[PDB]
Amino acid sequence: GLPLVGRVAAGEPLPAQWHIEGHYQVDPSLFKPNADFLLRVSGMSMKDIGIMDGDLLAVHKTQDVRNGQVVVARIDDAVTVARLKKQGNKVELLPENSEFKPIVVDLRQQSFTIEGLAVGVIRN
Amino acid sequence: GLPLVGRVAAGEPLPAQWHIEGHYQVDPSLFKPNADFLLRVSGMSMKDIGIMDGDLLAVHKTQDVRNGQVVVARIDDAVTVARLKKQGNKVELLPENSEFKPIVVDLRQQSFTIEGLAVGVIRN
Repeated sequence: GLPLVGRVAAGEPLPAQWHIEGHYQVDPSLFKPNADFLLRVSGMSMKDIGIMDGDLLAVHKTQDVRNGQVVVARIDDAVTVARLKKQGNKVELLPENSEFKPIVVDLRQQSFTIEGLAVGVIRN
Repeated sequence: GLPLVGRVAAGEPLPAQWHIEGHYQVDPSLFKPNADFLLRVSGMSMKDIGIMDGDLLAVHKTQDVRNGQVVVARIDDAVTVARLKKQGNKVELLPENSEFKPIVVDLRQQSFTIEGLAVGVIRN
């Protein structure tokens, strides 16, 4: 149905090499854009918009996203989910939780890859 | 497929004549116990546990749910979702948001229906 391929950090980016863990029979269409894969969230950085550690994050595999959206970003194979805010060569990955702080990423100091766009949560 | 039968208030119990509004292709087996139907959440009373306004709440239909669990209950024909705590003929419906107050129900005073157990969330 829809494949689970690993985790993503809702806090300090954790490293991870994704591979199919399981399959959830869920109409990928329920999400807009359609959901391509799932990631087990780990952390409470995004708890204010309802994303909880342990939740499955539905993601649409894309490479272009606009500010204010919420994406799954990888840095040195360390993945994290947060609200984007690119400006010049600097990229801010903002959280949804007061106890946490943003995470600036310099495009000319390190490699930055957008893994996808957050299009919905699943919690069972 | 999973049937959406209407709204549920994550706050003050709201009036709702449940009726099959749609079907979501989502294995009922993904939740434990199996989900029998969905509800549209309305309000922020259960925000502290990730249940946000607009969220689809999975529900297993049963009358017998125990203290501490999140239930879907009906009072004066209006439905709500909250944490359960029943002692004798006094039932408390607790929220998950400091901004809201708990609801008290005296079983000698009125009819009290437990629609089902909340067992999941889908956000799309």
